[PDB]
Amino acid sequence: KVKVGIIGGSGFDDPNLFKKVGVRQVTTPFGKPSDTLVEGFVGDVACVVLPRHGKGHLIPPSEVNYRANVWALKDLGCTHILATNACGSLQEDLVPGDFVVLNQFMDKTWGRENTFYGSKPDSLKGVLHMPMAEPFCERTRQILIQAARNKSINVYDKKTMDKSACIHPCVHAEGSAVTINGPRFSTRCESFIHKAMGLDIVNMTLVPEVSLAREAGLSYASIAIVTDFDCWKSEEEHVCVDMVLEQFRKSVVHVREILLEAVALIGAEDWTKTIEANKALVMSSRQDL
Amino acid sequence: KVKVGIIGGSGFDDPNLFKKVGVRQVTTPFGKPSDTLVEGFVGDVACVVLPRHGKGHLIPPSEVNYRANVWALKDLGCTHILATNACGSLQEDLVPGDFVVLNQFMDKTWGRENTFYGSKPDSLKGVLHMPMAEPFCERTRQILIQAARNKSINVYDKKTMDKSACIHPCVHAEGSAVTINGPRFSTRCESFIHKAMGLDIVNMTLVPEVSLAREAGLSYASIAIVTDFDCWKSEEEHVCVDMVLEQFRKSVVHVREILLEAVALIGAEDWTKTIEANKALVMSSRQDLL
Amino acid sequence: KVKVGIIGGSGFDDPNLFKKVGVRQVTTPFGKPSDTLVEGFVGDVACVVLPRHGKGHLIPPSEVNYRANVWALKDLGCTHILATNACGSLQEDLVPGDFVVLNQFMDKTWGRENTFYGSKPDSLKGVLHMPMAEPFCERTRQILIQAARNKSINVYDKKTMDKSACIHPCVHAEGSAVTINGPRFSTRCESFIHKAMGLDIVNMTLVPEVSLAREAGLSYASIAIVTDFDCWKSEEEHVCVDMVLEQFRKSVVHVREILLEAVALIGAEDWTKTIEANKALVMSSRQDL
Ligand SMILES: Nc1ncnc2[nH]cnc12
Ligand SMILES: Nc1ncnc2[nH]cnc12
Ligand SMILES: Nc1ncnc2[nH]cnc12
Repeated sequence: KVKVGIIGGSGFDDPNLFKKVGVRQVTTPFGKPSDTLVEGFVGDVACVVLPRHGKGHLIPPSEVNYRANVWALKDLGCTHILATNACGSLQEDLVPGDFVVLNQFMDKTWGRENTFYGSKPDSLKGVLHMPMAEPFCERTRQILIQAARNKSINVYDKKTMDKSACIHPCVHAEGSAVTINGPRFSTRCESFIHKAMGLDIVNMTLVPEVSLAREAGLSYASIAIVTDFDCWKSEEEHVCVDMVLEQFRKSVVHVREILLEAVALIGAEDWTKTIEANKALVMSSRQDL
Repeated sequence: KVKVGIIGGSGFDDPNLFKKVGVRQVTTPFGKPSDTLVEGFVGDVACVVLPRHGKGHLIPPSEVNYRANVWALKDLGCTHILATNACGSLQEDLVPGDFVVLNQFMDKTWGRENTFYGSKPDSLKGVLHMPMAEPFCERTRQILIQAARNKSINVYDKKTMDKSACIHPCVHAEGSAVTINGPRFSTRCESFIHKAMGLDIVNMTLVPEVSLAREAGLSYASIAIVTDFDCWKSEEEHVCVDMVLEQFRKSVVHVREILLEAVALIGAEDWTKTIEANKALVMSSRQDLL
Repeated sequence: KVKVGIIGGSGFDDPNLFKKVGVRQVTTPFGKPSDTLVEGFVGDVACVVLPRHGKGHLIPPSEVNYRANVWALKDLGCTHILATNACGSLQEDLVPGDFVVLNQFMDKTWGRENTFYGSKPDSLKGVLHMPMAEPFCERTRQILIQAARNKSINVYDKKTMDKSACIHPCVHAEGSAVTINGPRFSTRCESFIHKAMGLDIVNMTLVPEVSLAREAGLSYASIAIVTDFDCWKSEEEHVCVDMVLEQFRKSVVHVREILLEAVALIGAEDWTKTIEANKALVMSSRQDL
């Protein structure tokens, strides 16, 4: 029994992926979600849509209640979460218009509530140390990639394909993301430092959303939308809000295609053991037990 | 017309740049500034002076209300902000006594209020994503450098001069700064890591002051005072409070000379377009309005 | 007169080093310590034991009241603190079972109270900028190392020895630690990034414990217990709670042996000048004065 939650970020404040059947305003032990949750179906698969920054985009990346958002989806019966993340490219072969199915990240966030467990009154009791070597649900990752293939969107795998075979616009089959706290964009100094470390893209919204999803025993995968080259290139042109929004509008049609096709693909498989494994991993990470 | 705000940090708790014409204690949407603001004139140019840590230096770098300080300067009508920052050198050619007109930074601060905008009652409403590729006002940067030339202080530009032209004490025409949260100084491990990343100096007070200045639509430039070699050199001697204060007292006369001349140079030019551009950049970065 | 406090972390919530002669529950100007402080003797040397995470390990690394723990030990009259820290290795020469007498660290923590001094009501008045070039008490470090020698445990000093002399299990005479906030473990991306920076181990509990100890004028030394290779090696296996606890159980007998000998060796020497130097360093770091 699968149900897919969808979290839309920058340039995707109103995903609008289906005819809305119902609307839930929920509360969690960790506070209220960013907005009301919109429910509907993709085929026979139940689906929930939630704007990360609220309908009017009034909530900045660092102030988003990631716990409430993830836990609200969990309470509504979601087994999977597909998320969108606008980003800047730190590499030549990743160009505006491309998408990246992330498989790795580096965390530079702070001051965000990043765990459901702890000793404070507003947390679940216990100490939870989750393994995060491969922080995403690999099965869900491959579904996003396969969804791109089915909708005739180019896929580039750096490990099996030459760079001359990278056909833009394309969905990159892997990549690492540095997550900064924001709300400001990076300096040129920080950009080149991130490049030197071999990172692929830079964003503000991936962490702790990906971490909390695993804590919730949910299968999570991110589709990163490349909207710019950050600021490591020429003055014409470095990243700004207008640039991010402009490119995202150009790419949003392919984003909806991939997501809708992904939800259908997830509902076409059995996830019994994977869900078992997701829950068992959480229990085995409790050190207080 | 222009009005230049001046913020003094470590070793500069009492700038004393002029005779006070007025004295102001203001409230701000983000709290109280570090201390009373001092109003006056440098020649015919209006100025406002504000110590970053208070006159008694009781407020540590991580607890300074950068929001209130910058916003207070904005409300009083400041168009520019000149700021001083004590720092340790991570490079051979930057030695104690030198100064750096920074052009870049890397942020390693945390737990500081770094933006005026958000969804909390403690902030203005909206979501602001400012560009920070070149985080300083370039025109104001060049004025600091020119001010040093006018006061017969050596100026070293690594991009146009050979290393032989690096004569100390000198003002470096460019440089990057890593801003650590403090209050402790860095370990040797951290020092060499910052050094390997290619950073020029390390400080505790630059960020988020520079970021907030741009958010407020102000032209901001920093002059960093190199007081030590951090701790990547010999045990005699590694950075400590006494070392920092000792060098800063030796360097404070050149600092005041540069600032006063810079204020005069600012008042000699027209800034209508730059100020317009600064303000328009704010509104164009409001994603909630877009 | 010396008094050695011992802070036990992961895999060492119950050090059990001596017969309980007394117990203190205290309230400190910065709040309550993690647990009751147990008092006794190692030979003729006064000793105090305090579990960093509480007896039931209910307090996560980021929520530990390091200020209260250190200050409570200071108020009992402790002159020294010996601490244990579970960690993952980032380098080939450091394998599970090895111990490391740390001499350096890189801080990547956030949201932790890392100083006793400030302008907030819950802090001591003043501005304290402590030198931290070599953050540990060197005399106390050498005692930990000598304690290992006394117990016929291999000691590997990479500065005076060859790579062929690195015989496992061994106590490394030096090492650098990156301290992450947790509670999650690192991603492979982060693991390789830390590795490329030349760091030896990764942990969650060293900072700000070491920093506050120096602020309090106490001699502090950490012995790190390598329980895994983090996640930069083979998929079978990467770090998890079960792996950490399993290896620590295999090492705990030797950890206790070293600590007991260390406490005795401390009490056998005169620390009058060192103690004065510890106090003087704090006073010289007050910028407000
Ligand atoms: N360059 C960038 N940095 C951070 N977040 C972004 N979102 C889109 N582009 C971005
Ligand atoms: N080495 C240093 N690190 C941080 N802040 C400083 N201020 C002066 N010297 C410094
Ligand atoms: N790999 C690891 N990372 C962080 N803390 C740890 N404690 C034990 N192993 C660890």
